[PDB]
Amino acid sequence: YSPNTQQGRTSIVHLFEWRWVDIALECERYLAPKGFGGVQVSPPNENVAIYNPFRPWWERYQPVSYKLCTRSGNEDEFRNMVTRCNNVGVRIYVDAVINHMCGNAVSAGTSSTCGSYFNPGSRDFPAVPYSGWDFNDGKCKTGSGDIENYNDATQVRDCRLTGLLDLALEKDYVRSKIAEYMNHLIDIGVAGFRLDASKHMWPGDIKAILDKLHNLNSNWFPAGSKPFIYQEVIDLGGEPIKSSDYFGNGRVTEFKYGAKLGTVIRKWNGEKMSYLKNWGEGWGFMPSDRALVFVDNHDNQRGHGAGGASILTFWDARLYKMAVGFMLAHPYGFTRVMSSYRWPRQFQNGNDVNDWVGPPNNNGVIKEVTINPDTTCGNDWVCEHRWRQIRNMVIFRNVVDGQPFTNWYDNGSNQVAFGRGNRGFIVFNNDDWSFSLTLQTGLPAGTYCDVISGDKINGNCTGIKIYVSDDGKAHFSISNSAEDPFIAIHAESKL
Ligand SMILES: OC[C@H]1O[C@H](O[C@H]2[C@H](O)[C@@H](O)[C@@H](O[C@H]3[C@H](O)[C@@H](O)[C@@H](O[C@H]4[C@H](O)[C@@H](O)[C@H](O)O[C@@H]4CO)O[C@@H]3CO)O[C@@H]2CO)[C@H](O)[C@@H](O)[C@@H]1O
Ligand SMILES: OC[C@H]1O[C@H](O[C@H]2[C@H](O)[C@@H](O)[C@H](O[C@H]3[C@H](O)[C@@H](O)[C@H](O)O[C@@H]3CO)O[C@@H]2CO)[C@H](O)[C@@H](O)[C@@H]1O
Ligand SMILES: OC[C@H]1O[C@H](O)[C@H](O)[C@@H](O)[C@@H]1O
Ligand SMILES: *C(=O)[C@@H]1CCC(=O)N1
Ligand SMILES: [Ca+2]
Ligand SMILES: [Cl-]
Repeated sequence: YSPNTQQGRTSIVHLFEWRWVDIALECERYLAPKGFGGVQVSPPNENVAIYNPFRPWWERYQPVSYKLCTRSGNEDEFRNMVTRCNNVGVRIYVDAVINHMCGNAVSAGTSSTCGSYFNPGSRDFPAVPYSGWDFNDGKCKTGSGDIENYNDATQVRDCRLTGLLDLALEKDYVRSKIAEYMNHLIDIGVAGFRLDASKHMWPGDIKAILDKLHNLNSNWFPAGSKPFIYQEVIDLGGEPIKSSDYFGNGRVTEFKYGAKLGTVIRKWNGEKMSYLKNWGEGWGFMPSDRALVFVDNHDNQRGHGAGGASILTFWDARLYKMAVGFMLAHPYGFTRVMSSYRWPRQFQNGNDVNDWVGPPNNNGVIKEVTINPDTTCGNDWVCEHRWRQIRNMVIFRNVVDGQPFTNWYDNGSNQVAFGRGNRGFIVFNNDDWSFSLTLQTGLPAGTYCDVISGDKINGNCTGIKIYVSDDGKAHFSISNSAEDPFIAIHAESKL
């Protein structure tokens, strides 16, 4: 349940589709000094090379083998990345796709990221190796062999998720091959795993697989360290399978979080920020110590999975920064920040027909992440983690770590504020009029740099300044027209 991040680091960033060499560099030049706790990488195992559409992002969720050979790099580069990141105190979490192999209708051949041969029709994946009796063909009871009804917990676990060849996780052999892959990653130095499609696996089979895992690499982690486990389970209520069914194995993705936040911030369905004062379990969310929270993830930012129209993304930058800001400032759950790439989003009727488009590339070769002089990224990498408003809130969360949610204020609409003990205070204005009031910050007297509009550098603030009096009060003024209608100050942004 523990992140195993370096003491004082409270967030991980999803460097979606980034190359191992770019992540290695990013850890050293940026994540370490900016206090990021770790990085969730895209599946590092060999996958199907899909040509139609052309190299979609989702081809990485169709395993061919467990060789660490993908468009992100080979094993040497993978090991290089993990070592360089651990050496500067930044952890690596692997997106483990262990519920299945490839689409059952994909053509046989060597169209894979490492050239391994595979035959879906004959359930043949010699590079692992897996054969027909390593899949749930005989176990699934649906007419199509695919998952057709989510109200039936059994088919959800024994049948094919959109046709993906379902592994027989009950078999000790399959469990062992998977554990072999995971231990390979653990011994290399990875601190944990995002268990992909966990809802589709029996909690008892997952447990069995974890039983075979090693302790974390003792060169970097203390003896007896168990790998961090967060299972992807989309549970918005209404279905028989509940997130709580996986608490025994580790943490669980809380998809209700971003869905709710998104509609509050958009002020949809009669909601407003003032309702957020009992945010967390007060809203029906799982226990804070089991929740892996986020505003958006790689699936719902592009209409996949379960997001809905309220999900906020870099596309809605202004409201997105506010949402991520609120999350990072609130004590509930363990926070994951999304880092995406841009694609030609083109809505037709209700759907983005370019939701398949993979990462920036030149004929299949992923483009490197260029860093512009102003520290933003080029080559279409959005790099939300480098946006000042988000990067500074990541540090904000580190600074107030452990402090209690306190000093809440609200105007009964969309102008709220709250503090974290005596270490941080944040103010939001999401009403269509000006927010100007003197508030109790619970902070020691002094001059603080607003970390949203600017930074603190060698004695001065580059943005807005807030003055806290001897009684902890400070005046705040946020126009409903402000570029970023929220302000944040903390112990370490103080002059
Ligand atoms: O030897 C040539 C073949 O090599 C590869 O075969 C591998 C299988 O694909 C893979 O599943 C695994 O096989 C083990 C079974 O998964 C495991 O359940 C058990 O099998 C039992 C079986 O359940 C039982 O009914 C049977 O009668 O006895 C088995 C034990 O002998 O152990 C299996 C063997 O370890 O490993 C296989 C060998 O690597 C290729 O996939 C295949 O195409 C080749 O023909
Ligand atoms: O609780 C008693 C009843 O349990 C049994 O129902 C079982 C199914 O038989 C069993 O297959 C299923 O659990 C397994 C998956 O089927 C399996 O392949 C995999 O290894 O993990 C699952 C659990 O880890 O679960 C149901 C419910 O327990 C049994 O069939 C009934 O007769 C018993 O009365
Ligand atoms: O590229 C970085 C920039 O991206 C978006 O425009 C954000 O809204 C802005 O705050 C950020 O500085
Ligand atoms: C938590 O993420 C890990 C897996 C469960 C445990 O004890 N540690
Ligand atoms: Ca399954
Ligand atoms: Cl996820």
